[PDB]
Amino acid sequence: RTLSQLSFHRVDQKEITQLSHLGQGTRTNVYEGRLRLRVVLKVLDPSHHDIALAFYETASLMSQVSHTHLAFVHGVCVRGPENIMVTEYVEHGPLDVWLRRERGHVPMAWKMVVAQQLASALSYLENKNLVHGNVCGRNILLARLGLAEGTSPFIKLSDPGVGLGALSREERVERIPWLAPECLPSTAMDKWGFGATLLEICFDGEAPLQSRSPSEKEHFYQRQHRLPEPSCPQLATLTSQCLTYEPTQRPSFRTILRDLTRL
Ligand SMILES: CO[C@@]1(c2cccc(-c3cn(C)c4cnc(NC(N)=O)cc34)n2)CCOC1
Repeated sequence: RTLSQLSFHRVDQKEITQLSHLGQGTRTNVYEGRLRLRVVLKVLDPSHHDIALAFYETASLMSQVSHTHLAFVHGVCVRGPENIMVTEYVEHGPLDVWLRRERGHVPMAWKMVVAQQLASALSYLENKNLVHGNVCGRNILLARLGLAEGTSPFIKLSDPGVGLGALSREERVERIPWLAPECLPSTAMDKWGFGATLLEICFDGEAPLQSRSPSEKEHFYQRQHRLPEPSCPQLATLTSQCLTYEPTQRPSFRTILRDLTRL
């Protein structure tokens, strides 16, 4: 343990202060903190080496990319038996939580801005041949709200947490319909994730299949059922192209981004 062949900044525990609990991610508890910067501390549960390795791989890869719409990763701290990823605090938190609270008065124009910013971030990851693997409204963080007159939203995509490759079948099923179908048993999976996230954003933060059970979610992919049409009709062609069960038929993010700018 503590791989020694990945590149990430090692944060000393004397440099971080842990403040309030914010929520949970997959096998993590996340806390507001300070880095002597306003940060978020993502404390991994006591885990087997394989899970910790997938956590450190995310930290290393997200430490070496840069983009206007990607949240910073500052490093990893080992505080006793706890691996803690130190990441950027994004002022207004997860998009899906805010959208549900503000449901009914978030205009379509606002959602198209967000879609375009997200597509831009994924276009960059595609060009670098890097998989995110956890594109969803929860992992879209709002840096600027953009509802007030003369303003516009600004989002940052959070890190994917513990790498998808290390997660259990039951955790993968919990991620339906954001999870690409081929992942239930490549950067193409993030096209599906993006498409599902557009449905979520259009539905003001309510994802399709939310009221279903794990077994029913798994059934949905098993029988290759069709996901719903978005409530922004101008996105219906785009979402249908991304939410295709065959991965090679999904369009590239260069095409997605171009199409969004014309919509
Ligand atoms: C987005 O999923 C996580 C999560 C869950 C619930 C709340 C927040 C969350 C609430 N607030 C106010 C934040 C401010 N900044 C960030 N920053 C970064 N880099 O995620 C996250 C949050 N995060 C779970 C896995 O990781 C974070």
